[PDB]
Amino acid sequence: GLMQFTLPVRLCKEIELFHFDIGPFENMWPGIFVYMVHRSCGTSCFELEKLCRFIMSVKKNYRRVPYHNWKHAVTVAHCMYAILQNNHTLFTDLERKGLLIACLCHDLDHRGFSNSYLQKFDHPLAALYSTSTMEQHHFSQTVSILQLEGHNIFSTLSSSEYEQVLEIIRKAIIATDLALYFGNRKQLEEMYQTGSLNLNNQSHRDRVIGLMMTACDLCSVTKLWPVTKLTANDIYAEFWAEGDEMKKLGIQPIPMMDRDKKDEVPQGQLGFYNAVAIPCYTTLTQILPPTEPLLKACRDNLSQWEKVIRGEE
Ligand SMILES: CN(c1ncnc2nc[nH]c12)C1CCCCC1
Ligand SMILES: [Mg+2]
Ligand SMILES: [Zn+2]
Repeated sequence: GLMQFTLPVRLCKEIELFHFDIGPFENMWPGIFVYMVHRSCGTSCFELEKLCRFIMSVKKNYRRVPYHNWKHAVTVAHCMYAILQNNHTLFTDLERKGLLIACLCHDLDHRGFSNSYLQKFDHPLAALYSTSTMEQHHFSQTVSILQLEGHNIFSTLSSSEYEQVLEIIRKAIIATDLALYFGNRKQLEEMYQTGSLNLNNQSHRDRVIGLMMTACDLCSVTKLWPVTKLTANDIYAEFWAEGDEMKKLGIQPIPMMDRDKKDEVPQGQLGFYNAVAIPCYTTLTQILPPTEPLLKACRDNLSQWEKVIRGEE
């Protein structure tokens, strides 16, 4: 266990920052992830033979879609790494273990379509799981990979720590269903502003971890403007594929997903930043002050989208 992963100096420095981009080199992404586990968790949390075999099975089971791909998986895992590192003492050894794996696995086997398109398509997954359809599939896919011979990275945990970490991971993945974020955030907003929020309460921890999951999942909006903007093309590339699929079922898609209505994109971003992103990072900063840089960067990118509408860029 005397094998440490190191990064080049620039990555070594920039990886601690929230707005870090993992770069266009796929073959460095697993090392970035292992680097993060070792510093976040310990050089001993996992067996390196098992972890690497787990990481490469997870990579295999992400598809080649414009946005919900292996790059998303590692980007979301880096955001959770930054949160965990700026909030060292607030999380148990197990939560740090669990949440980084949850992040990496949270969009396993994503096809690039919303839960809504599965229902209207009448996809078998919609019949098997009536809500959080893809999120229940992602968790299912994670358990399958953990059960491959040589892949159980949790082996050294007790029976009880094992059940705890799969429960931390299952709640974590379900919480990336953005339909559940609105209620979750409203409740956290309420508990913080009445003073009832209590991190020794497991149901309160669960909601907080869920908000973090949303924050990590939406973290494309917290990067420097050029990363945010170019990630938005990949997001809209999936949205327009889905819109096209909606029209093939004989359903006019909402305008955000209609590729005839690209002109409305900057205004669509305003709504999303105001309705989703800003609220998410406001509440997360109120509960975990050291995550303020996510709010700051999200507000900057809001300002960047406003400048696009005014026609300045
Ligand atoms: C990432 N989410 C976004 N939706 C719309 N505009 C965005 N700009 C950055 N992120 C955006 C969605 C991604 C797919 C699941 C639903 C959330
Ligand atoms: Mg997802
Ligand atoms: Zn995701």
